[PDB]
This record gives sequence, structure tokens and C-alpha cells, in this order.
Amino acid sequence: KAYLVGLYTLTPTHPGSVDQPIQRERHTGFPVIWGQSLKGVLRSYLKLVEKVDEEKINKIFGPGLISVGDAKILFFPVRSLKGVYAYVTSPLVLNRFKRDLELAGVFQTEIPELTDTAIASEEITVDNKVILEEFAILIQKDDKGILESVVKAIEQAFGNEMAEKIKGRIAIIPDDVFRDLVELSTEIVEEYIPSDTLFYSLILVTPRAKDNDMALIKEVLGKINGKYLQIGGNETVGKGFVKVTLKEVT
Repeated sequence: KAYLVGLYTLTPTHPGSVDQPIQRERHTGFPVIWGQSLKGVLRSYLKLVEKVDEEKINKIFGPGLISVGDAKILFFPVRSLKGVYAYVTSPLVLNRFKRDLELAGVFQTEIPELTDTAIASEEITVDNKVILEEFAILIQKDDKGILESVVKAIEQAFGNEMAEKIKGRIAIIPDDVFRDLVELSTEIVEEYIPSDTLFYSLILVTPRAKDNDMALIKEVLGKINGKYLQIGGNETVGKGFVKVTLKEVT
């Protein structure tokens, strides 16, 4: 079995590997949080905040019994003329997400290719385009209900509160533009991912597990749903606070 994890940054963040740049995928340039880091904060959180038994932890995480994946960006917040900001994703991102769900053992609605046009909520459209920082991006008419199936996916994967926050404020952009945005619209004071970014990660149970272990895992891990964590450097000046969701896949 698999658990799906949502990470919503509440505060500018510099995860893991502070004049050094944030970690990115070698071939895309997308920001990412390594599963090592992530495992770290999850474990240490179950120890220092949840008071879980150290032994239950060693049975689940090691000194293991699960795999904590790299968290990957699903929605990235961008300055938007109409609306104040938009949740920007893209076809590459969405497909990678669908592929990851399939790996988890799971969303069967065709994501459309886009190269020069966007599909967006109406709430952020100045007819007839979405305007994200510099770029004005021409909008195509959503007549396949893609936004509502995506809002639906958000709701099934991260809950009502998250789907609510996002709904009305969503834009699907050409991939290259999305990549430009996430490379050039990072928070600089040095570099941070913005404070309304949404990440997702998989937790996978080993096939050699028995039902007692599955029960153990379900219990311990369920204690992170709806909770607040810190990740990255600069914790004392208010950076890296995130809001975690956890969800048993079917």
C-alpha cells in the first residue's frame, strides 16, 4: 500500500541543500525536496512533537519498513493581474502526477497538450488571457471540464480545504513558461520557494509487510495528517513552515 503526502508552504522555504541555491531536478529545473530531507523532518517530527515511541519509529523508518519519496511541485503561485495570484501548474507536471498516482496503485481524464495557450479559472482572466507577471497568456476555452476534474483530484488527494484554496485561482500553462516562472519567480531576500506552493510525495510500504505492520504504519503515519512542520534552513527567522496532508490510497 501507499500513502500520498501534500506539502503546502505557509512561509518562504529553502528545503535541504544559505547563499546556496535551492535544489532542482537536473533536467527540468523544477524545485524539489529530496526524500532524504523529507524523511528526516517526518521522523524528527514524530519523535519531538508527537511523542511517538522511538521503537515504533525504528520499526517504521529505521535507525527500514517504508520509502519516503522526493516531494515534487504540483502548484506554484504566481503574480496575476486579475485575482491577486494564481496557482500555476502545467501538462508535464500534471502527467507526472498522474503517473505517480498510477505507481501508488490508483485519475483517468486526458490532460491536454498546451504550447502557446492557457486554460484558467475565469476569476483570473482578463478577457481573454491570464496575465502572470510580465507574460500575457492567451486562454483556450475549457470545454472538457478539465479544471473541475483537477479540482476534483485536489479534493480526493489533499482534502476540501486545499481544493477550496486553489479553486478559482488555477492556471494550466505551457511547460516552458511554467519552468521560466519557477526559475525566475523564486522568493529572494537568499532564495526561497514562495509561500503558497504545493508539493506532493509518495510513501510506499514494502511488499514484505504483514497486516500488523500495515496497522502500525497506518496509525503512526496518520498522526501527521493536518499538522505543521518545518523544513529547510532559517527556521528561527520564520522560514520553511509547511502544512502536511496524508491520504491512504484506495
